[PDB]
Parts: sequence; C-alpha cells; structure tokens
Amino acid sequence: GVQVETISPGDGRTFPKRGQTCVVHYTGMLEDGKKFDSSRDRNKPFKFMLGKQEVIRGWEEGVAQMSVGQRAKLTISPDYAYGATGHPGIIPPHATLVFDVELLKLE
Ligand SMILES: CO[C@H]1C[C@@H]2CC[C@@H](C)[C@@](O)(O2)C(=O)C(=O)N2CCCC[C@H]2C(=O)O[C@H]([C@H](C)C[C@@H]2CC[C@@H](O)[C@H](OC)C2)CC(=O)[C@H](C)/C=C(\C)[C@@H](OC)[C@@H](OC)C(=O)[C@H](C)C[C@H](C)/C=C/C=C/C=C/1C
Repeated sequence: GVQVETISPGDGRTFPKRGQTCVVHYTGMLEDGKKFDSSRDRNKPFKFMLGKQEVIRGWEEGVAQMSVGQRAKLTISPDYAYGATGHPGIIPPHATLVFDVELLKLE
C-alpha cells in the first residue's frame, strides 16, 4: 500500500478533489538505496491531475490525503508502484519506493 508520514503540516482543510491539478515538488529514492529523481534540482515543480491515471497508484492515494502546504514522506510498496516488471533502466523489479512530497498548490 502507501504509508504517509508528515514532515511539515498543511492547513488540514484544503484537500485535492478528483480532476484538480496538484502542483508538487518531490524527491524519489529507492528504499535504503539510491536517489533517482528530484524536481527540486530542476528548479521546476511537477503537475498532474488527480484521478486521470497519470501517476502510480501510491501517488494517487497518497497525495489525495494531503492538505495544501503539507510535506510528507510516502512509502510505497511495489504493487502500488512498478510491481514485478519495474521501470526499465531506472527502477528494478519488486522495488519499494520512498518519496519526499510537498503539496505546493491546487489549480
Ligand atoms: C522526464 O520526467 C518524467 C518523469 C520521470 C519518469 C521516470 C520515473 C522513475 C520518475 O523519475 O519520473 C519518477 O520519479 C516517478 O516515479 N514518478 C514521477 C512523479 C510522479 C510519480 C511517478 C510516476 O507515476 O511516473 C510516471 C511513470 C513513469 C508512468 C508509468 C508509465 C507506464 C505504466 O505502465 C506505469 O505503471 C506502473 C506508470 C510518469 C508521469 O508522472 C507522467 C506525468 C505521465 C506519463 C508519461 C503518462 O501517464 C501514464 C502519459 O501517457 C500518455 C500522460 O498522460 C502524460 C501526462 C502526457 C504528457 C504529454 C507527458 C508528460 C511527461 C512527463 C514526464 C516526466 C515529468
């Protein structure tokens, strides 16, 4: 599944709804391993639409329980991430992923 652990609290009131654009900064890391991606390094936030199957299941259910301004550690099991096949050349089979996610704004 997905485990959400708060780093910094949000407003505890403004949660994304299905169909909204979430604007986030993230850092992705293989559990007890190597960092693979970060939007912070690129000085440019990532945007996606909740409920439109644009991101892995762990992100869909993880970000949905976050309020605006919240920063949280998301721990995602393989079946909620890339599963048995992984992501070719980057993510191995059966990888547990950890993400540092901050919810910047909704659009
Ligand atoms: C160069 O950076 C790209 C993302 C990279 C790609 C490799 C990943 C290991 C890496 O590092 O992020 C991650 O950190 C990662 O795991 N992410 C990105 C952050 C959100 C969560 C997750 C994810 O779901 O990635 C995904 C991941 C690589 C998608 C996999 C695609 C193949 C499926 O079988 C997988 O099943 C488990 C999910 C990519 C995106 O977040 C991306 C916005 C969506 C894409 C490419 C597709 O949606 C599934 C696409 O399909 C036509 C769209 O609808 C898309 C919104 C259309 C526009 C034109 C494309 C935008 C492309 C954006 C791509 C990026 C920002």
